[PDB]
Amino acid sequence: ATKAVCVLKGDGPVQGIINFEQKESNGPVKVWGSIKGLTEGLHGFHVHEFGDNTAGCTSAGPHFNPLSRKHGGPKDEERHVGDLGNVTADKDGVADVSIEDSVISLSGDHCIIGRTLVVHEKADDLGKGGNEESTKTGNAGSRLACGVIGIAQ
Amino acid sequence: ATKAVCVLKGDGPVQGIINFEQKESNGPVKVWGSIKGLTEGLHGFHVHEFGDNTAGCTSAGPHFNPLSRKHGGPKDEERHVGDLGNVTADKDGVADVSIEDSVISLSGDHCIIGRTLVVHEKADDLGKGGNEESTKTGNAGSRLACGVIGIAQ
Ligand SMILES: [Cu+2]
Ligand SMILES: [Cu+2]
Ligand SMILES: [Zn+2]
Ligand SMILES: [Zn+2]
Repeated sequence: ATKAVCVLKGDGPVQGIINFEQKESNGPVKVWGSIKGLTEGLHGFHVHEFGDNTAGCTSAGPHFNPLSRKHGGPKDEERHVGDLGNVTADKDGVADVSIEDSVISLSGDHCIIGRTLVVHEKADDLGKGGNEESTKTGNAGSRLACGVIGIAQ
Repeated sequence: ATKAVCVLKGDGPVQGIINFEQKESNGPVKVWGSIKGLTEGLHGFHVHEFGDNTAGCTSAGPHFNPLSRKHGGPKDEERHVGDLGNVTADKDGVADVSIEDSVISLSGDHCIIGRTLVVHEKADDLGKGGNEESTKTGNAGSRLACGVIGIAQ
């Protein structure tokens, strides 16, 4: 148990304290929080498996996969158990996050604690992008800020 | 087949890498690292509970302590959970390290991923040096750098 945390940052001039609150056994991770500095538009907003912030945002791994799926948006069943959404930066990029996914957990299985959350640079192609580079990531270019999903209070 | 990593970043010159290997359900745990630019001879090497690092090292609270024991000795009977003691920063303060301790297991009940490991500024005195203080936090002084234990490579 309890309320995860994650504060994103990297060579990107962007950043963000992002929160995670999840009650009843398994089931709906409530994620809300904010992230500044960035360039308006959509941004991919994933989970990367390895919580190695070892050497940047390279180490995080590809998207969290338990039995290897291709990509998806949150709304599908074709999706990795790591890829949450796309997130919008409006002007002067307060990309105010709100989300309520049912796949990613906080205690058992789809264990994201000590995993990484990456907010990306290009706009998420969400599957629907008819190339293999989307099924791989969803085409969202850099890893601009990242951090380990640790444990707040 | 658990693994873990921790990039011990602080905002003094102090920049570290440190990991936890440990198997076969109740195989002890290991730490091997490279602590850096740390003041000679003896430093605090703890693991504080909430892997909240919002405000860097200080939101990580008390040592990982499920039990409500007093301060830990590297090996006391009555040791925090989170204090693993001291480390030796060979002259120029590189601290090549190694621990094998019973207590800092990461799976079947009691796992510490999603927590912080903070390396303390001064010479950590075991607690038993009776003072409800030295017993708080082993008379260690600042937290000069931290990192979150997550699943690694
Ligand atoms: Cu991604
Ligand atoms: Cu401490
Ligand atoms: Zn994906
Ligand atoms: Zn302690």
